[PDB]
Amino acid sequence: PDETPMFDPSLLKEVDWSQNTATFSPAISPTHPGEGLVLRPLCTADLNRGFFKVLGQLTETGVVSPEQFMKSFEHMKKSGDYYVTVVEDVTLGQIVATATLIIEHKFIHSCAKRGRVEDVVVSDECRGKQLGKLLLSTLTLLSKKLNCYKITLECLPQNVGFYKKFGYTVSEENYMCRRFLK
Amino acid sequence: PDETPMFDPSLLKEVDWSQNTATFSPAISPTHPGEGLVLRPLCTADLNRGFFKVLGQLTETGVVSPEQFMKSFEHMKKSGDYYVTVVEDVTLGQIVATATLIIEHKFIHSCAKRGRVEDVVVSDECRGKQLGKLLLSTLTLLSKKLNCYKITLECLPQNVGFYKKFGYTVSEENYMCRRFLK
Repeated sequence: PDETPMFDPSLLKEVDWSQNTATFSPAISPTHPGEGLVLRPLCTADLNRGFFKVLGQLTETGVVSPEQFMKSFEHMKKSGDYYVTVVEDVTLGQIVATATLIIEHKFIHSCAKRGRVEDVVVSDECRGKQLGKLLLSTLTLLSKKLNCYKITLECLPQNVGFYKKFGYTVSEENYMCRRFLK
Repeated sequence: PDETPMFDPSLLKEVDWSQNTATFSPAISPTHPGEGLVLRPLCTADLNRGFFKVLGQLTETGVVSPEQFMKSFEHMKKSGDYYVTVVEDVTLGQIVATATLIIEHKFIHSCAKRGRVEDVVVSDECRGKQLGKLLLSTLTLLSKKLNCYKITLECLPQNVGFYKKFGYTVSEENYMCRRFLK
């Protein structure tokens, strides 16, 4: 378990924030998430930084073993297709938000990449920090930078408005789903 | 460009075909797709068995390079996460249908895998040969055996009756989208 990021952190700091289409108030950015905050890729030491306690808020996982974490991490890391991003409160040394960008590869559209935004969560006692908006914008604009032809996500109809702020529109296509688990 | 399949063909035959819920008249299978038809992993040779001709029936496939193709294929094969499956018409040597199962890795649900179905297309002269149904049942069931806790896809509302066949249900969730290319 080390500090080695999943992707090159230059990728985040080189994102053109002028291209952000959402209302920030106060105006924050990836470079300046807020007092005592760092927006960065996930690394292996984040295991001990309450990363699962932030994910698990969204949905109760089972005890993921350290070994299991590093395998998942490494496969994701050297795929080049996962951009698991985290906000750290440095003053407490804990993770306080996370969101994932997945690059999918296709053959259609000149062998193009499309993005998927997955697993956007912000810690319960850490609302009003705009880290949801912040991660969404960052991750959205990160996919453009990675030259995705498009980027998609699922949301509840109630938050359908929250996402229009990032350039997203409601597709006429339905999301369809089959559970094997439960 | 050679016959090297993207994943193990074994994976296809080991799909528990007794678990298919969809109707087939006549009863066709991963082993018996029809007279003169084989169901297999994509391989690089497929380039000139008109793979891109079929995909062209799904969506614009700009000037695609044999090399840009070969590279993309390799990355998908190297990940172990891409299951681009095709039907060759072994007699006429052409691909006549494709669909892809992408395996997606999580940290949630005890570092679970979920699957997506993408890029389902049947050549415009393979109607009545039941290939849509077959591909969609095969990968849905392949995802089960690969241990996906769920599998999902996106379709027009009018295509809904079709995917229910394999026990997909419409989600309560909006599918939202940003296009970068136009």
